[PDB]
Amino acid sequence: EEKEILWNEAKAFIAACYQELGKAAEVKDRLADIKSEIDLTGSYVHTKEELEHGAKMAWRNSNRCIGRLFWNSLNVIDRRDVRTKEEVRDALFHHIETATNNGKIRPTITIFPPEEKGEKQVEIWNSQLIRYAGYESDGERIGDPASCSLTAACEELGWRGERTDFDLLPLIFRMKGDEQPVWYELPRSLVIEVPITHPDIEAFSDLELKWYGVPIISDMKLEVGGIHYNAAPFNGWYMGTEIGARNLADEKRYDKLKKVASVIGIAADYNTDLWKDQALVELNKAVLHSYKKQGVSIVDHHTAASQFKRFEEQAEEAGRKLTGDWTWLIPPISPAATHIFHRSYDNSIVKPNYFYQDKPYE
Amino acid sequence: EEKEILWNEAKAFIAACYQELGKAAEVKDRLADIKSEIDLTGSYVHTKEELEHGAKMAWRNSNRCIGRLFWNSLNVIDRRDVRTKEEVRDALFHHIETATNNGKIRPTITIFPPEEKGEKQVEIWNSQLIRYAGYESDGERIGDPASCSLTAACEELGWRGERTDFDLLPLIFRMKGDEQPVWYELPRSLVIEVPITHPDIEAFSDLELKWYGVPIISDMKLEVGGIHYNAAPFNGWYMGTEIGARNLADEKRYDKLKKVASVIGIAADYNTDLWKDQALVELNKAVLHSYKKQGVSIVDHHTAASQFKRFEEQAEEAGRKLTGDWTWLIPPISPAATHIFHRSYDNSIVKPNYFYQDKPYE
Ligand code: HEM
Ligand code: HEM
Ligand SMILES: N=C(Nc1cccc(OC[C@@H](O)c2cccc(NC(=N)c3cccs3)c2)c1)c1cccs1
Ligand SMILES: N=C(Nc1cccc(OC[C@@H](O)c2cccc(NC(=N)c3cccs3)c2)c1)c1cccs1
Ligand SMILES: [Cl-]
Ligand SMILES: [Cl-]
Repeated sequence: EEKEILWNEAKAFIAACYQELGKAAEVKDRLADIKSEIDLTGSYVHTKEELEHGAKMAWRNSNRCIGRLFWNSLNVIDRRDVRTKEEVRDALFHHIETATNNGKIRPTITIFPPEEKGEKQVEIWNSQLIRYAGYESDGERIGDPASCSLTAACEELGWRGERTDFDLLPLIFRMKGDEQPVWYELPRSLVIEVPITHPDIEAFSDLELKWYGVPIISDMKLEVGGIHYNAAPFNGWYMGTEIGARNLADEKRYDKLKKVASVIGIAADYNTDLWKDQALVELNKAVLHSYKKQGVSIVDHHTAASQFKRFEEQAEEAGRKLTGDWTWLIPPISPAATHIFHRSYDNSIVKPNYFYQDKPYE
Repeated sequence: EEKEILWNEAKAFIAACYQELGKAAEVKDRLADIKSEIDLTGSYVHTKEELEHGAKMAWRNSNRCIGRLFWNSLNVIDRRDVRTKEEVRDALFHHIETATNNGKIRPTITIFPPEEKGEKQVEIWNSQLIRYAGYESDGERIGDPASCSLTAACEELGWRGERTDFDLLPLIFRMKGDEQPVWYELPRSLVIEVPITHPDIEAFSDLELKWYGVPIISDMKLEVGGIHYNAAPFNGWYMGTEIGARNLADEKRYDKLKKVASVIGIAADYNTDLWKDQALVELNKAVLHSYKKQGVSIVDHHTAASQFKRFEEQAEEAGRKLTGDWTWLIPPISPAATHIFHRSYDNSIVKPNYFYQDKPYE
C-alpha cells in the first residue's frame, strides 16, 4: 500500500548515498536487506553511516540556507535509542553543551527516533531549544512576540515566566503515549548569552539588549530515504543580520530601531534621512562586535555570501546541480552588495532535506 | 491566420477598457468596427482614449514597479503622426522638456507609430533617452560600463565622446527604410543634472559625483490590445536607491563604495565593520539630499513602499487582482524595513503591459 512510497525513496537514497561514500558495490545487497525488512516490519533502520550522511545531504539541499559550504562537517549525534523523557531531556541538554563548545560553536544535529506509523515517538514543542518568552495583555507587550502562543501554552502547564524581556522558555516536549508534554527549566550555565554593545558609541549599552549565542532549530522534520525524523534539532552559528535586522529590528519582534536611533543620536522623524537604514547598520555592527568580543561564533552577511559563492563553485565542480531560494538567500541588509542578489537560483526541492511540520499547540 | 491573435487581444482590451471608462454600452459597436477594420487592413487604430487608458493600464500591470500608485495620472503624448526623423527627434526633445518640468517631474510617455508587419516604423537605440557613455580599453575604465556597447555603436557612426565619466550619449534611432540610424547630440539646456553632496560631510563633494534628473526608459515595447508600440519612451522620477545603491554602487557600474568609505572617514578593510553597508547609507542619504536641494523630484524607498501599500489597498477595494515581482519590488537597501519584504506577490503577467525587446546593436 503506502509501503511502496518508502521503498522508492529508499532505493533513491541508498544509491545516491553509497555512491557519494564510494560504496557503490554494497548497494545491491543493502537494498535487498531493506526490501525484506520493509516487507516484514513496515519500515527500515538506517546504519550510522546512512543517517550521518543523510543529515549532511539534507543540509546541502536546504535551498534557503546561505551557510551550506560547511555541510560536510556537520556533527551528527545519533539518539535513536532514547525511550524516556529523562533521556530526551538529557539529550537536549547535551546538544546545547556540545554545540556551544564554550563559544566556538560546532554545527550539530541530535537525531531522535523517527515517526513510526506517522505517529511521533518524541514531539518537541519548542521552535528553538533556546528562545525568549513573549507576553501580551492589556496593551502591555513584553519579550518576544514570536513566542506569545508557546509561552501561553507553557503557562498552562504550570510554568511561570518572570516577565522580563528575555525569559528563557523551558524545554517542552511530549512522549508517545503521554497526553500532555513535560517542561524542564533550562540550566542557566548551559546557555551562553551576549550583551549587545557598540564599538564606538558607549551609550549603546543603555538599550540593555542581549541575544542568545546558539540558534537551535527544533521544530523541523528531517526526511532521509523515506524515514521521517520529526524530532531532530540542529544548529549552526548566527549570521549577524538574523539578530540585528530581524530579531531585534522587526516591528513584530523586538522593534528597537527608534530606540537605536535615539542612542546613536540621529533624529527619527523623516523617511528621507534614512534613519531606519542608519539604525540598522549601527545595530548590526553592534551585534557582530559583541559576539566577537565575547568569543562566540558569528558570521557577517558579506563573509557568508563569499562562503556561499564557494559552495556554488564546489557543487558545480562536483557535478551536483545547485538549488536555492533567492528570497531567503539574499541578506536583509545591503543585499545588492552580495553576488547572490545578481544571479538566480533553481528552487527545486531535492531529498534528503528539512521540512516544516505543524505545531502541536495553538 | 495570425490575424486571429490580434482580434482576441482586441476583444479583451476594449471590454476591460470601456468597462473601466464607464463606456460598456459602446463596446459592441466599437468591436464591430474593429472586426471589419482588421479584415480589410490587417490591423486597427486606437482612439485617443483607448491609447491613453491602455498606457495607464500597462503601468498598472507592471509587476516590477513600486511606483504604481500614481498610474492614473500618467501624461500620455500621442505621436503616432511622426513620419520623419526630424519629427522623431523633436518629439524626443519635447518629451525630455515637458517631463522634466523644471525639476517637478511629470510621469510621461510619448507613443510613436506601432509595428506594422512586426516591422518597426521607428527603432530607438537608446536604453534611456538620457544616459552616460562608457568606455573600456587597455585596462582603462571610463564612465558607465552599462553603456559600453551602445557607446561603441555610436562611435561607429561618427560620434565621439569626450571620455569624461559623464558623457551624455546622443539620441540615436533608425527609421523604417533607413539602413543606418541617425544620432543627434542632446542640447545641454534640456538635461537637468544633480551634483551629489552630503548634508553633514562636506568632503563628499570631493568625489565629484553627479546623476541625471530624469530616467526615461526608451527600449521597451508597450503592448495594448494586440498593438505593438515598440517605440514608446516613458518616465517617472527616481527612487533614491536606484542611484545610490545601484548606478553609483554596483561593481559593474560606477563602483564608488570604497571611495565613499574614504571620504566619510571609515576603514574599508574588514567585512565585520559593515563598511559597505555604512557607505551605502551615506551615499543614499547624499543622493536624496542632493535631489531635494536642487528641487528635482525623487522618492526614498520607505515613502515609495508606503505609497505601494496604498496601491495594494486601492486595487483590492476596486476589485482588481494585484500582481507583483517580489524580487524587484523590495528595495536593495533595508528591504526588511518595508512591508513588501514580509508578504508575497502573484507574478502573473496581465496585459496591457511593458515588455523587453531585443537590442538592434551588439
Ligand atoms: C554553520 C552556520 C550556519 C549559518 C551561518 C546558516 C545561515 C542560515 C540563514 C541566515 C538562514 C535563513 C534564516 C532566516 O533568514 O530566517 C538559514 C536557513 C536555514 N538553514 Fe542554515 N546556517 C547554518 C547552518 C545550518 C545547519 C547546520 C543546518 C542544518 C543541518 C541548516 C539548515 C538551514 C535550514 C533548513 C534553513 C531554512 C529554515 C526555513 O526554511 O525556515 N543551516 N541558514
Ligand atoms: C512615478 C515614479 C516612479 C517610480 C518612483 C518608479 C519606481 C520604479 C522602480 C524602482 C523600478 C525598478 C527598477 C530597478 O530596480 O531596476 C521600476 C520598474 C518599472 N517601472 Fe516604475 N516607477 C515610476 C513610474 C513608472 C512609470 C511612469 C512607468 C511606465 C509608464 C513605470 C514602469 C515601470 C516598469 C515597466 C518597470 C520594470 C522595468 C523592467 O522590467 O526592467 N514606472 N519602477
Ligand atoms: N527570513 C524570512 N523569513 C523569516 C521570518 C521570520 C522568522 C524567520 O525565522 C527563521 C528561523 O526559524 C531560522 C531558520 C533556519 C536557520 C536560522 N538561522 C540560523 N543561523 C540557524 C539555526 C539553526 C541552524 S542555522 C533561523 C524567518 C524571509 C526571507 C524572505 C521573505 S521572508
Ligand atoms: N534591479 C534589478 N535589476 C536591474 C539590474 C541592473 C539594472 C537595472 O535597471 C533597471 C532600469 O532599466 C529601470 C527600469 C524601469 C524603471 C527604472 N526606474 C525608474 N525610476 C523609471 C524609469 C522610467 C520610469 S520609472 C529603471 C535593473 C534586480 C532586482 C532583483 C534581482 S535583479
Ligand atoms: Cl533566530
Ligand atoms: Cl537607472
